[PDB]
Amino acid sequence: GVKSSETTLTMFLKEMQLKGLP
Repeated sequence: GVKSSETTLTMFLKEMQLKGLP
């Protein structure tokens, strides 16, 4: 995206992925 549609995306996925990796 263009940060305004990519940064927040990576931020939300970061949490979900961290809480759904094991």
